[PDB]
Amino acid sequence: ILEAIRDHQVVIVAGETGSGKTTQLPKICMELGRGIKGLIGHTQPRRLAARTVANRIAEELKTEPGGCIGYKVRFSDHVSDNTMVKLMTDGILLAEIQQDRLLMQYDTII
RNA sequence: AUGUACGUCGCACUCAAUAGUCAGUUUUCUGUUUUUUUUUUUUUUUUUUUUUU
Repeated sequence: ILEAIRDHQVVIVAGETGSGKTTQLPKICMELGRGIKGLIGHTQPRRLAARTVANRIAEELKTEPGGCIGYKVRFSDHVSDNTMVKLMTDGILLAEIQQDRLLMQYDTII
């Protein structure tokens, strides 16, 4: 899956219940070279689905939430300037449509 | 002046009684009194689900 993103502009990964693609796909992005020039967006259907996995990537990468791996849901802007991973639900990115139409804030959206 | 005239009669009530004509299969329901009032205005009733500068 690390090889598919460098060769294709849209990659689709289908996972099962115990797959873990929710927890390792942002880790693939920073390995490829993303995260620096733009933020790594990860769209989730629920905030508690988005919040729980946002603390998970920080704990797996031995950092704290709100720093490099931060989550932005309704007014819970735990985002610093040193961030690369930006967890957010489908409504948050839809709320950022009017602010940024071209989505110049990111480089990889999940 | 003289002489001159008299006798019998009838009526009523009535009036009865008569020609011929034989027969009609068996069985059945229908039937009685009594408490009487016929009618009493009604109520609020349940839940997949999930995301937004």
